Amino acid sequence: KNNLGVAVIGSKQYAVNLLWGSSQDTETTNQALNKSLTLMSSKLYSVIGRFQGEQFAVGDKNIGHKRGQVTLLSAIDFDGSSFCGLFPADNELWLVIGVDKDGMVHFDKSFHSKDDAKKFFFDHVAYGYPWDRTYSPSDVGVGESRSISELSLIKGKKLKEK
Repeated sequence: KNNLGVAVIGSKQYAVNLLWGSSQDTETTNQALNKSLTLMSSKLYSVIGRFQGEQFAVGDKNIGHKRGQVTLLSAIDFDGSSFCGLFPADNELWLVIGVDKDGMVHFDKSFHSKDDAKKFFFDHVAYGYPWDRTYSPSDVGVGESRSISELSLIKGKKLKEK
C-alpha cells in the first residue's frame, strides 16, 4: 500500500486518482457504479451530480483511499467551461486533471514523478479534448501557469463505503 491517492492542497487533504465514470444508454448511474465497484473489487465510492447528469468515482484502498475523504474533482467548481491541467500538490505529488464541457471528469491522475505526470499530460490530456482552459507550470509552457489552490472550489463529496 502507498499513498498516491491522497493529495494535500493547503490545509486540506483530498482523494485523487479515482476511477471516474458515468452511465450510458439505458444504464442508470446506480447500475454503472455497482458494475464498476464489482469490476474493481472496491467498496469506496462517491456519486456527484452535475447539470448535464451524474457520475461516480470508485476508490482504491491500495493507494490510500478511505471512507470520508473528499474527492478533489468533486470539490473543483464547474462553471460551464471545460479545463485540464498539470498541477503540483503540496505533498510531493503531481496531479493531472481534466473536466469536459458537460462537467464530466475525464482525467484524475496522480504521480509521484513529475516526468511521468508531464508525459501523461502531453500524451493524453493537453490535446485530448478541446479544453476551454489549460494549466501547467511555467517550465511546461502549456496553457496558463496556475496552482490548484488558485482554482474555485465548492464543498466536495466524500468517499462512502460499501
